[PDB]
Amino acid sequence: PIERVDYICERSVVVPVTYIRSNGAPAAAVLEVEGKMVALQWHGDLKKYVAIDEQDSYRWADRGGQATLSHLEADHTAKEVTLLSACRAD
Amino acid sequence: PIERVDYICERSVVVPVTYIRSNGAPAAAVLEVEGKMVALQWHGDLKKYVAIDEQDSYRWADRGGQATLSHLEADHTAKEVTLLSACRAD
Amino acid sequence: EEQPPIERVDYICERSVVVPVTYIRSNGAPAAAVLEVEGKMVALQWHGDLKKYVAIDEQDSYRWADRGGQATLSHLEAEVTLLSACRAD
Amino acid sequence: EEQPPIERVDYICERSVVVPVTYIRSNGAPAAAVLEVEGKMVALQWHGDLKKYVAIDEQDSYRWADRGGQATLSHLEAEVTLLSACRAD
Repeated sequence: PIERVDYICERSVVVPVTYIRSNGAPAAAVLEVEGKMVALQWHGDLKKYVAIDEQDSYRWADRGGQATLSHLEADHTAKEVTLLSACRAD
Repeated sequence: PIERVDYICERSVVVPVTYIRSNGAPAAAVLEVEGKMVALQWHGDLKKYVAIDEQDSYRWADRGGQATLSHLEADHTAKEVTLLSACRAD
Repeated sequence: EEQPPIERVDYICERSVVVPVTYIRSNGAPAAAVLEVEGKMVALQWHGDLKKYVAIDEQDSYRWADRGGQATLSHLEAEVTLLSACRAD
Repeated sequence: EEQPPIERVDYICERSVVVPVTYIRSNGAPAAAVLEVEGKMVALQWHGDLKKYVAIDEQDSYRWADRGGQATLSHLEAEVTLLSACRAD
């Protein structure tokens, strides 16, 4: 139910991740990115994790061994920005 | 079920924590300490969290608003060392 | 004994990213900067002709420029702007 | 233009704690060190009489000494050893 995975991304950036699963499904992920501890909740309909802090809305997708960090700024006019697109589990 | 709490400890050390609960009980905690991401599992009998990595066995107790970071070295002769004893939720 | 001026500055950037910086000056001129960015300690040397700091490691070539309190973090594999709205706190 | 030598050294300590260090030297002598410890960027000035580095912030007074490849991180509120088994990797 708790798993530590390190990802190596573009520019050799290392993203440490903790995954928390519950009863056969993803539940939460905790990341350390951009100097922050980022807690995210699994959204099954979106097939990705979304930050619990709506004012600092990182998203994390780990799919088929490739993971992506993105972020949506708080203002409703903002568009989602991809921050790391070449992360792979070490 | 997912909560971010920052602790301020001795020497003004800041320990970021994510708590993960499941069905009314503690389940996991993720800490950033000593430059590491540390994932810990709740042990109800011990009333504390214990690192999932037996080779780097941090322990975390958050009790009555006071939290304590300790660590047990891998060798069986080691004794538990208290690393931070004056942590309080910010 | 020599005491090059050492200054800590924290920058707050877009997404409220905090970039801690130590500046080390020597005899009235910039000399070095140390940043914590993307989970890394990055040491940089001042390049006066370029008017910016360049990572000492050519294999991980961050650049850092501060002009009028606004700073930019960029990176060159072999230049991409990583943070463009850093402001001295 | 002046180029004080800049060196990155990583120390591996007890509990496998990694302390990243940047050393900045000036004209053949130690001058400054920048550490990342306990989640902080800590800038320190060399004190030749004490043969160690002392934090520039007196309110958070870390000290760092490296002698023969073995280093100690300590701290003085107003001295506690925090890491005593650091070794240059």
